[PDB]
Amino acid sequence: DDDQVAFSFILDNIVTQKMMAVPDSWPFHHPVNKKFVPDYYKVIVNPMDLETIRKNISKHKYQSRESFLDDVNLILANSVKYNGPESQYTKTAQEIVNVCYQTLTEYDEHLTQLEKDICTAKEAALEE
Amino acid sequence: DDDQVAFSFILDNIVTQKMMAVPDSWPFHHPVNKKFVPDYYKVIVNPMDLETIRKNISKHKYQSRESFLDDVNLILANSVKYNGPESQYTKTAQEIVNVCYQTLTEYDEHLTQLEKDICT
Ligand SMILES: CC[C@@H]1C(=O)N(C)c2cnc(Nc3ccc(C(=O)NC4CCN(C)CC4)cc3OC)nc2N1C1CCCC1
Ligand SMILES: CC[C@@H]1C(=O)N(C)c2cnc(Nc3ccc(C(=O)NC4CCN(C)CC4)cc3OC)nc2N1C1CCCC1
Ligand SMILES: CC[C@@H]1C(=O)N(C)c2cnc(Nc3ccc(C(=O)NC4CCN(C)CC4)cc3OC)nc2N1C1CCCC1
Ligand SMILES: CC[C@@H]1C(=O)N(C)c2cnc(Nc3ccc(C(=O)NC4CCN(C)CC4)cc3OC)nc2N1C1CCCC1
Repeated sequence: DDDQVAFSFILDNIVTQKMMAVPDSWPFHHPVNKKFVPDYYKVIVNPMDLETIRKNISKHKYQSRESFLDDVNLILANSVKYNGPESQYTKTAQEIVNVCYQTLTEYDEHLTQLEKDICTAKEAALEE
Repeated sequence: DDDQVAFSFILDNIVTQKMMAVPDSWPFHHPVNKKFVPDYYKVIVNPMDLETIRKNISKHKYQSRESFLDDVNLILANSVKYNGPESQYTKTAQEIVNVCYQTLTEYDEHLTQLEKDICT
C-alpha cells in the first residue's frame, strides 16, 4: 500500500526542492494564463508546467518515471517552440530538465524498487 | 478536478491537528504490534488506528464522510470490546471521536460541496 504514496511523495519533493529551486525558474511554476495570453495556447497544443505536474502527483497519475518525464520534457519542448531554441527561458527550462534527470539518477535504484513494487501490486490487485 | 485531493487534505489535517491532539491519544496513533500482543488480534477482528486512517487518506480511499467515520468509530468500538466500557483508554477514544465530529460539523458546509463534486 505504501509504494505509490512513497513514489509520488518523492516526485513531489524532486519538483519543489530541486526543479523549482533552479534560478529564474518561476515562469515555469504555473500555467500560462490563457485569458491573458491566448496566442500561447494557439501555438502550444499540450501546455505544461510544474504546478500541473504537482497536481498530477497528488492524484497519483505517475506510476513510473517514464510518464513523469514525458510531462517534464514537454515543458522544455514547449519552450523551444514558443520562445526559441536559444532563449534565456529555454536555457532555464533545459536546466530544469537536467536537474530532474540528475536527481532521478541519484535515486535510480530506490525508484526502480518502488516502480517494481507498484507494478506487481497492480497486477495482484486486478487479478483479485 | 481538484476535489478528491482537497477532501483528502482536509481529513488528514483533522486527524493530525485535532484527533491526534487529544491528551494521551498516543495509544491510538499506531497499530497494536501483532508480534507482541497476539491476543489483541484474536479478540479484535477489524483493528483500526489513526495511522491506518492516514494511509487510507493518502490513497484517497475516503470519498465521503460516511466511510471515513466508519473507520473512526471502529477505533472506539474496538476499545470498548478489549479495554472495557469504563476504561481510561476508552474515555480518551471517545474524545477522539468527539473532536472528529466537532471539526467535521464546523466545516460541514464546505465538505458537503466537496463530496458532491467528487461524485459528479
Ligand atoms: C510565455 C513566455 C514565457 C514562458 O515560456 N512561460 C512558460 C511563461 C509563463 N508564465 C509567465 N508569466 C508571467 C510573465 C510576466 C508577468 C509580469 O507580471 N510581467 C511584468 C508585467 C509588467 N511589466 C512592466 C513588467 C513585467 C507575469 C506572469 O504571470 C503572472 N511568463 C512566461 N514566460 C516569460 C517570462 C517573463 C516574460 C514571459
Ligand atoms: C499544488 C498541490 C496541491 C494542490 O492541488 N493545490 C491547489 C494546493 C493549494 N494549496 C495548498 N496549500 C497548502 C499545502 C500544505 C500546507 C502545509 O504543509 N501545512 C502544514 C500542515 C502541518 N502544520 C503543522 C504546519 C502547516 C499548507 C497549505 O496552505 C496553507 N496545497 C495544495 N496542494 C496540496 C499540497 C500537496 C498535496 C495537495
Ligand atoms: C491494551 C490496548 C490499549 C489500546 O487500546 N491500544 C489501541 C493500544 C495500542 N498500542 C499500545 N501500545 C503500547 C503500549 C505500551 C507501551 C509501553 O512501552 N509501555 C511500557 C511497558 C513497560 N514499561 C516499563 C511500562 C510502560 C508500548 C506500546 O506500543 C509501542 N497500547 C495500547 N493500549 C494500552 C495503552 C497503554 C497500555 C496499553
Ligand atoms: C501516514 C503518513 C504517510 C505514510 O504513509 N508514511 C509511511 C510516511 C512516512 N514518512 C513520512 N515522512 C515525512 C512526511 C513529510 C515530511 C515533510 O513535510 N518534509 C518537508 C520537506 C521539505 N522541507 C525540507 C522539510 C519539510 C517529511 C517526512 O519525513 C521526514 N510521511 C509519511 N506519510 C506522508 C503523508 C502523506 C504523504 C506521505
